[PDB]
Amino acid sequence: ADWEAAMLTLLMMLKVIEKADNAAQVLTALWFMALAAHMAALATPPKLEDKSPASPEMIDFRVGFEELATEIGKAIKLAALGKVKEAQAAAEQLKTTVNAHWQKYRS
Amino acid sequence: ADWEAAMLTLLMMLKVIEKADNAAQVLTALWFMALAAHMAALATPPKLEDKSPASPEMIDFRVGFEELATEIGKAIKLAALGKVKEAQAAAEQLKTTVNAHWQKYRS
Amino acid sequence: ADWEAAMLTLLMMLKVIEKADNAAQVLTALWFMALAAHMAALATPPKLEDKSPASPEMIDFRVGFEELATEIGKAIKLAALGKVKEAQAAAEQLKTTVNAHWQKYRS
Ligand SMILES: [Ca+2]
Ligand SMILES: [Ca+2]
Ligand SMILES: [Ca+2]
Ligand SMILES: [Cu+2]
Repeated sequence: ADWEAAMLTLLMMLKVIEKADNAAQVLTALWFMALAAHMAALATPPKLEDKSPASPEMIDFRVGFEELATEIGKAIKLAALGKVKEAQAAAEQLKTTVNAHWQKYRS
Repeated sequence: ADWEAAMLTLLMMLKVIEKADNAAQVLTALWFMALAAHMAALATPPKLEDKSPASPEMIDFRVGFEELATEIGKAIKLAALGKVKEAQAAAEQLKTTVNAHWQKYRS
Repeated sequence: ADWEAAMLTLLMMLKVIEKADNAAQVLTALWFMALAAHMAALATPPKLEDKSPASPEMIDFRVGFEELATEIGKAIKLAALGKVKEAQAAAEQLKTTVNAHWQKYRS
C-alpha cells in the first residue's frame, strides 16, 4: 500500500464514521484508519521520493504522518470507552489533520 | 494506540464474536483482535512505564501479551477453516486470557 | 497467525469481494487481505521450516509472498479511487496469485 492509497482509505473511513450509528462501527472504521496509517508508515508520497530520508522536507512528512497516527489512537480510545460521539467529534477534527496532510502531498 | 485502547477493543470484539452468526464476521472480529494486539505490541500500560524494559515485572507483561496474540491466531484458525463454533469456543477461553491480562494491568 | 491462517483469510476475503456491492466493503475486505498478509510476513509455511532463511527455496516463498502483498496494495488502490469494479477485476487476477502461492505451500 502506497501513501495515496492509505490517505484515500482515511478519507473514506471518515465518511463511514460520520454515517455510523453504534460504537462498534466507528471503532471498526477507526481501526482501519490505524491499519491504513500503519501499512503506509514507511511509505513515501510520489512527491518526495526525490528528497532524502534525512531531508527536513520529508522528515516533516514523517512527523505529520505519525501525528496523524497518534490522533487516530486518541479517537480509537473514545470509541472503545463507549463515548461514541466524543469519538465522532474527535474524528471530525481528525479529518482536518487528514485533509491538511493529504493536500500538501497528494498529487 | 495505547495498551488500554487495544484491550478494550479485544473485550468489545469478543462480544461481537459471541453475537455473530457466520464465519466471516468471527474471522473479521478475530482479525481486529490480532490487529489491536499488533498495534499495541510495543506499547506499555500506564502502570509499568516506571518499570524497566529489562525488569521481570514488565517482561511478564511482554510474554503475557504475546501469549494473548498467539491464542488469537489459534482462534483465527478455526474461523478460517470453517469450524466457526470451535473458534467461538476458542474465543470464549480467549476472553479468560484477555480478562486476566487486562485486570492485572488496567487502571 | 501462521501462514495457512492468512492464506485461508485471503481466499475467504476474495469470496467476500466478488459478492460485495459497494466500494467500502471491497476496500474493507482488501485491507483485511493486506492485514492478513502483513501478520504472516515473517511466518513460514509448515513445509519450509526445515529449509534455511537463506535457502533459495524459501526465499522463493519470500518474494512470492511479498509479490502477493504488492498486488493487494494495487487492488486496495482502485477500491479507494472509486473504481470498484476494476478493483474487483484486479481482485480476480489476485485470486490467481493467491491460489498459485497457496497450492505450492499449503499442506
Ligand atoms: Ca446513517
Ligand atoms: Ca445474534
Ligand atoms: Ca450479493
Ligand atoms: Cu505491523
